[PDB]
Amino acid sequence: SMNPPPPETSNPNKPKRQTNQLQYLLRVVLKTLWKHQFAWPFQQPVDAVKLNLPDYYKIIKTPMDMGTIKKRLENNYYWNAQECIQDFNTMFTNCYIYNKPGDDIVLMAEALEKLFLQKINELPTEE
Ligand SMILES: C#CCCC1(CCC(=O)Nc2cccn3c(C)nnc23)NN1
Repeated sequence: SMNPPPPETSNPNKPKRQTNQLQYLLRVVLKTLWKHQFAWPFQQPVDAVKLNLPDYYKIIKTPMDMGTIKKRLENNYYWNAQECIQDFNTMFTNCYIYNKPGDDIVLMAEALEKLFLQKINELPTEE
């Protein structure tokens, strides 16, 4: 069994910003979801080998996880908040696409997504 390379967290060619909206996505959004009791399945790339999900990367072609998002935020990978919000939505979408409706992992994604939507609802004004 084989995992793909993880998503990019470092690219010196990619233009970067440090903004109050991106600061909010780290200090409020990422940290709120990261500390949650249901965070653990989403804190690193899906290990399709260890989790015995040999079809995972057959079905999921845009993998994303909060480990990757955390690295991207800490290493100022993003230009704008929209890129980071897209990474969260990709992570949730992948979970719903791959998994059987009603499975524990789907309920865990739903709990994290509820808090995500509450925090993004009050994304601060650009300085
Ligand atoms: C018996 C048995 C297998 C249990 C199972 C397989 C799918 C699975 O494990 N999915 C995931 C496990 C960890 C993290 N995941 C993310 C993120 N998305 N999906 C999963 N849940 N029905």
